[PDB]
Amino acid sequence: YFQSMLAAEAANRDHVTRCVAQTGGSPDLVAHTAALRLYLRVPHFLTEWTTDPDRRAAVSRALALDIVSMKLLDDLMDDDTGLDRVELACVCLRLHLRALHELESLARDPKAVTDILEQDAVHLCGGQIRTKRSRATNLREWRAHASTYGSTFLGRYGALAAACGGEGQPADSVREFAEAFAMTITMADDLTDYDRNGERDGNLAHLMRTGAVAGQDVVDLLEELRGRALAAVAAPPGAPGLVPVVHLYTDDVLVRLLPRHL
Amino acid sequence: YFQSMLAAEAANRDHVTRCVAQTGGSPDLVAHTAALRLYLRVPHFLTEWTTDPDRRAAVSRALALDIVSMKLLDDLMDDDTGLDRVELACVCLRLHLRALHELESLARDPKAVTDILEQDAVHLCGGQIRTKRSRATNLREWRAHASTYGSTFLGRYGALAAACGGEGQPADSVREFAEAFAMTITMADDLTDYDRNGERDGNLAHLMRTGAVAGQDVVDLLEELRGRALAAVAAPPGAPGLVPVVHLYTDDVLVRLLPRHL
Repeated sequence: YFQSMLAAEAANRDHVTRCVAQTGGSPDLVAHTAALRLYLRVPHFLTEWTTDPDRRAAVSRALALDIVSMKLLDDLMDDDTGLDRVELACVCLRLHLRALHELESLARDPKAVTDILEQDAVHLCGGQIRTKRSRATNLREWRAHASTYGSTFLGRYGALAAACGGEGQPADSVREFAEAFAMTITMADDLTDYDRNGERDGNLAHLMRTGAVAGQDVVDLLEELRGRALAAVAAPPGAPGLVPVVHLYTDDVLVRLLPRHL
Repeated sequence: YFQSMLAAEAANRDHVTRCVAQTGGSPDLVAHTAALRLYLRVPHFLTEWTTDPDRRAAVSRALALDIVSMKLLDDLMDDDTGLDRVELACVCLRLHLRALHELESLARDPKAVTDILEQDAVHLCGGQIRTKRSRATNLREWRAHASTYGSTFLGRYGALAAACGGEGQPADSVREFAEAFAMTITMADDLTDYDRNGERDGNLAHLMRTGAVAGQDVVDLLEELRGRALAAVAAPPGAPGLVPVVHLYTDDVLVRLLPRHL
């Protein structure tokens, strides 16, 4: 297995850069995206409940298209990227439309896509604006912040995976998994991002340094998330394949990232 | 009539700012959007072939949502706006999703929306990237540039208006009208933009100043576009209401803008 997830990570990486390029992506931008490993890979975990190998691989790639799309729109707003402003926007919009197209023809009911995508957009976009306006000060906040720009974000994709992915999928469980996993990745981020490229206002690693957030509680949260996740992959039929993955990621924060800010 | 188009411009301005705000738009951003008059108004012209007053008003507002959406994504890339980076992106994405939702429930066949939206995206996004990479040098170019980032852009919306707008619409004519009108607005732009906020590389007003573009030809192009437009509103059944509008806009470039760079 810890292979096939690289196999997908690879296919999707192709399909995406294929697009990025044929729309006018420059060497730098195709490079940039080709290197967005986690993004390219997550669509795999979300489609895990899909039995047909082809549909599964079709949705998997379709979702990567949109996840990278959003990722570029993000670089457009942080603007640190140093990448070209124009390319970013156009390629972003291009990938997005293609994803919409693809996801929509994979889904049993075409309406479902825009439904899922709209049905809580207000929360995710607002959630994201607030997150950066009133930067958080203690784990109770940071958490509620990350539970929108992170959980609700990937959560939607999971919801999509279930609808496009083919009849007989435990809709809620996929979503639940997505949300837990998403937040675990979020924290994983902030801890890499405090060191790797000095960031600090409302950043979980700082709130730990500043003694505003309890090491024991970060760990508690982490594990509570591993709980939520593992639980969902367990709901019937279930995704036994994702169990190693859950532990893999969560374990990684504990083992390699948490030690630094403790 | 030259009333009702302000009546719509008004309704749409509401619906849009209503959204901008309830998603966390700041005073400045709601202000900014509230002021995007032409954008807010164009959806009116495109829905002119729709007979039912309510559907017409529903599609009209739905299209405004996405036109402003793209407009914000544009400010995000030029980044001159001086507006907040984050808000822009989130609000942008928010409006966009809402538009997708709305347009999709108005359309007879839900697939049609993403179809229209995808079916040539490659051309529009690439077209737009190129446009700014190899900035044009003579009317023959500027034109072909503006015929993507401008004509194909609004063209799609017109295509949408026809599909969402309700059975019995001259699909092609709406689109044709849109494209002509779009390019007439484009030139209208570049000429305002050379003076108003000193812009100059690949800008039609400059290519005129630099004697690289013939005054007589700009005028010829202009009028050829009024031709293409008027022709389309004339195809059966036809939009007699748009005839005054066509002339109004095109006339305006001749009368007030062209005199400066001649």
